[PDB]
Amino acid sequence: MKEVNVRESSQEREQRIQQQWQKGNVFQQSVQNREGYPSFVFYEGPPTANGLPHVGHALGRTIKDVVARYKTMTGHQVIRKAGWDTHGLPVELGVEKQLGISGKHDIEKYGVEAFINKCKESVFVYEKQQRTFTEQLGYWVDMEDPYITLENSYIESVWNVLGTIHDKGLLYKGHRVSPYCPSCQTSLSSHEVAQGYKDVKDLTVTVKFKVKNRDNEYFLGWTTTPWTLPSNVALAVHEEMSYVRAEQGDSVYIVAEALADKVLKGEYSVLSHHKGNELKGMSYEPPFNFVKVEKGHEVVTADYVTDQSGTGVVHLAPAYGEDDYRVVKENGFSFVNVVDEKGQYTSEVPPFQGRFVKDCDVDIVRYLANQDVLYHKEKHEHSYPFCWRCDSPLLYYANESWFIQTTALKEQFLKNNESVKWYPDHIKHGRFGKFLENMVDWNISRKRYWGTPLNVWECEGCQHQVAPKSIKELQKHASHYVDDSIELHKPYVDDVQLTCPVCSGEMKRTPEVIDVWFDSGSMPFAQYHYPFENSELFQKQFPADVIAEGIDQTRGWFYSLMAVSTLFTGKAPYKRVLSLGHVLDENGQKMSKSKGNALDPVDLIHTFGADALRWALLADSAPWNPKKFSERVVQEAKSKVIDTLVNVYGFYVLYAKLDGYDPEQTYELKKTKLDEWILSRLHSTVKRATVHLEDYGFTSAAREIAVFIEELSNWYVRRSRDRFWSEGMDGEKAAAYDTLHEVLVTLSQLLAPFTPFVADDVHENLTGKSVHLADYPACDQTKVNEKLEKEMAAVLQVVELGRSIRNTHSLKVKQPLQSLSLVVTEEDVEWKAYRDVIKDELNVKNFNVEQDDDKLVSYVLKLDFKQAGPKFGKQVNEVNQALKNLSEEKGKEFVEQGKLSVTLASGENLTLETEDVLVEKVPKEGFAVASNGMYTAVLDTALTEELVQEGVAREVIRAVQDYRKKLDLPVNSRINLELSGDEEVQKAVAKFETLLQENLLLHSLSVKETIKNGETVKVGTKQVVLRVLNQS
Ligand SMILES: CC[C@H](C)[C@H](N)C(=O)NS(=O)(=O)NC[C@H]1O[C@@H](n2cnc3c(N)ncnc32)[C@H](O)[C@@H]1O
Ligand SMILES: [Zn+2]
Ligand SMILES: [Zn+2]
Repeated sequence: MKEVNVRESSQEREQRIQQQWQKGNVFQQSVQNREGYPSFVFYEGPPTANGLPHVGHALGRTIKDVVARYKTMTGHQVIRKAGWDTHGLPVELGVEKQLGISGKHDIEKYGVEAFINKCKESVFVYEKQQRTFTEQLGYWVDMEDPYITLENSYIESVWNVLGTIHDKGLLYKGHRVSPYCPSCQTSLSSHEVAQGYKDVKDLTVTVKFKVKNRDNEYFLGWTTTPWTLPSNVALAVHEEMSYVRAEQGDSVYIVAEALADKVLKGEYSVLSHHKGNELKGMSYEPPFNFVKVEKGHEVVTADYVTDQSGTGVVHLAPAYGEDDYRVVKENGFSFVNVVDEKGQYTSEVPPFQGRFVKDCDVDIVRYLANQDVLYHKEKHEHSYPFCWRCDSPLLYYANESWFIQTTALKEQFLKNNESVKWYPDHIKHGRFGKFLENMVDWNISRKRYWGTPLNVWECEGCQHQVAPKSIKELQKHASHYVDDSIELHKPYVDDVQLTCPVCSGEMKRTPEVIDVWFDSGSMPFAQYHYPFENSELFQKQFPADVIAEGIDQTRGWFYSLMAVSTLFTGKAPYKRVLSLGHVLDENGQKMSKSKGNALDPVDLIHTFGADALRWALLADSAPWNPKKFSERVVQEAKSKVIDTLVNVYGFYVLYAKLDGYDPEQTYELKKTKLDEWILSRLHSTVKRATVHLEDYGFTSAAREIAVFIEELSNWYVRRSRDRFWSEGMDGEKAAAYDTLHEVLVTLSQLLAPFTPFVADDVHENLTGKSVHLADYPACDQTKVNEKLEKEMAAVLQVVELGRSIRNTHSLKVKQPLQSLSLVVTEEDVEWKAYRDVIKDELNVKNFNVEQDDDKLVSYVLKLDFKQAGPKFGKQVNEVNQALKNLSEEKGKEFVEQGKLSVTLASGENLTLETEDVLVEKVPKEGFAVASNGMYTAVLDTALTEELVQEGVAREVIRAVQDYRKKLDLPVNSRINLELSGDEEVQKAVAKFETLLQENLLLHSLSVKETIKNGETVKVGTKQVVLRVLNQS
């Protein structure tokens, strides 16, 4: 079974394991071997094929992989089909940059087909880069037969979904004020808008509107967007709000009563009161008269007008605000637009014609000053929407768009969300639920070229709508031949016309493509070409038991999945969501190619291994909140966890080969208490890690396993090395091999979801079988020993205290010390059974357990000046010296009694209060103390000549052993040793001759004054010459 561990880099090991997986079809087999087992349904969120993966993209892939691998080992069939997101602005803008073009006109000049072909080439390149990263990460997901949103079958399924929605009356065209990108030149959905808010500072202005058929009378109108003033059509007031005409100097101003003292400043006199109902119908003069409004420039009532802020009179521009649009339409007032598709001023506004409307703000203000209509200006700091792709400021623009009527099913939305288990829980009614509660209809139409065509044909004659669900329906309705090979993209589908079933007129397809989020949201149905194929497989693969993606999908794939599934089937498409916090750099800053702070995950995988990167991503911090990350954490994962497992595994393999241990052979076993302890810790770790994984606590399970690995290396193997080093297969050595074999097999199984490469290396070399075809190990409670674990933990605490004392007092563990005393308050731990271990680890001749420190401490008394200065006056220092002069028993007496007296030099006796004396408990001479509260270790640090000489003899023994290894001698060869050194070394060697002979297989030992051709070694601070003569 066991072959060998070799000097190989992490990359070489992982490449070898990957090749093993390829030759054996291990991923395929881990799916197929679970046929007939219960299903665990997993949906892969399709990464966008528009860029190179960064380290953040390794998080979800890792977590998904863990889940899938874990669910496979606990007896589920987990089908994993990969997907790529290939449409939309996320691809189009990058391709435009590659081509050095921008805007729809440039694309039309370039050619729609040529631009689309460029998009296809780009997405293919990025797909391959993503695929290589995914394979090197060890995330098993089928990328040889993935779903791709640009494939015809996927688009046909999307078309079927959209047509079914249209059948329900929930897909409609409407002229609405929608968020709009002036650069991308398209409307955007509400989730896209939610992804792009930034804090900005701009100007809100109060402007005078001359009342008509009056003189020196002006309405005070308010706006937060000065650039819409040329498009003014009306002024809005609340009908039940009280307004005032107030004289100020030569003029009269109309303003809300509650706001007049704020708007009017310096001097004013209120002449009359009017309700907003009365101000209705009064005409006025617009600040800009470039635009001609045939019906407008009046005052109207609107219930949303507030007296909390502004003036109570609100400028209304119907094309650039939803409320303005609704109110202007209700009163019959006319709709005017002064902005082109790029956000620039149209010809109807001459002075700024051809400039972005927002950038014209400042000039507008001065223009207002030159017409003498400005009244106030104020800075406004607020959240404003920016495009989630181009980063341009958005505009609210009247535009004809296609909507999915999500609001019609809002209740069902909420119901479906109520059935979903969210990790972390707060997303359910927080980030996600709050977005559901504020639902607006889904604007899906994009005036772009690369994407899923909106499959709605409209009759030029009577505007009847037909939405083909399939290529067959498209062919059926077409007025001309349509080949079976038709590609469902622009411009090919724009050359397909239909005959209107109503009037036989020409039906043309609406030109738009759909929002990319619809493509990804349709994957449960489109990944298997439902309902045209794989109906049984689709039924078995719906809904998902889990999905796991980043938190941004709360305004993304989580929403688009929920929306498409609710509109199409009414059902929730997933039962459970893992919403992952984004990975940041070590400073907490978001990683970007522009910033240059993005770590290359491929380089990290090459340097430290995918196992290390995954472990760092899982164990350094939880996946729910934003995660600081660094190369250092990957380094620490590799050195502390992965390397440790590899070293233990190689140790086992080497010595099992040398001693000819065969796990199939039945040996007589003499299991020690350390074997039992490590087995108990193993099965306890199995239990706790399983419990955490069942609740998707990856971090806690990883940390538990890491604790077990540290205990296995630093304590079990290190203290059991002699049993592997010894010669002859006694019961104790066989028990050691059996214990380590069980630990390695079960541990590699536990680690299989976390660190798949090294886990398979260990498991396959030890068992001949891949760990990823294995069952997750069960906890054997009969091997759990809670008492032994508790006692061993106490022993470890004592050992750490002893080491701390030795380090504080520069007493190297190679130097034996006389005693350790452990003061313990309770008989919790059977210390006797561990005496040897403790005496071994701290190198002490005696280990004594005491219930009190009476025999180990003394008391030293001093005076508290801050509490007793005035009482003793000039005698304070004399009293303090007398206190420092009392005997040990006097200090013990003060500690017991609390009352003390000091007899000063003059013979005067003085009484000391408890608060006057500062008490110090010191260790007895030669002793040093460390304490964790529960345990107090007192170490005898006093050195004798005998102790020092024993230390020198130990150093000589070690030097001789090292020299024997250096000269490559047989382990059974008895040697003639010649030793030269000063008299301290000679006396130490002579006194401990017996010990040297027990620890060295010496035929003769000669102490010589001078050694010819001898090796000079360092024994402590001394130099000693050694020489071997026979059997060298
Ligand atoms: C589910 C996929 C969506 C439909 C879409 N194609 C998309 O967002 N595609 S992506 O490639 O941009 N994102 C892939 C996954 O990585 C997450 N992610 C993106 N940026 C980070 C980051 N900085 N830190 C951690 N995770 C991050 C996404 O949420 C998605 O899960
Ligand atoms: Zn944009
Ligand atoms: Zn018609």
